[PDB]
Amino acid sequence: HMSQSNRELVVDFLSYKLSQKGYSWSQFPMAAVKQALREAGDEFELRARRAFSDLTSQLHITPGTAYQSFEQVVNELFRDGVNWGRIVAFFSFGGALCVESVDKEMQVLVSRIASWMATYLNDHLEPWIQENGGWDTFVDLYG
Repeated sequence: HMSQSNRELVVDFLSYKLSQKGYSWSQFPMAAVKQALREAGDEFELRARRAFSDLTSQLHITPGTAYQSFEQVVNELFRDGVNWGRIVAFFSFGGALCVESVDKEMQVLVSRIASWMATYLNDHLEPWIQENGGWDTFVDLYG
C-alpha cells in the first residue's frame, strides 16, 4: 500500500531526526526516498533554520491535544497548496515537534505525532504527490 509506505517514511524520518539530535527513537525504491528525505530535511534545517515558532506556539502540544488541532496548524504550511519544499518542511516540523515533546517531558507524544503525520500525509499530501509523479519525482529532484 501507498499508505503503509507513507507510514514508513514518517517513522524513518522521525527515527533519523531523534537519533541525530541525541534522543531515543525507541517508541518505534524506498531506501532512496528515505535517504533523499533525510538529506532534504537536513539541508532545509541548516539553510532556513526555521524554529516554526509560530506553529509550535499555536499548537502548544500537550498529551491532551487532538489530531484536529495538529491538522489545523499544519494546514498553515499548505495555505498556497502542496509542493515538495512544503512537504520537506512538514517532515522537519514533525521532527521538531517530537524533539520539543521530549524536551517538555511529554515523551508519550512522539508515537502520537508519528500517527498524526502519517494520517495527514496520506490524507492531504498523497493526492498531490501522486498527481506529480509520486515519490520517484521527489528522488529526481532531490538526488
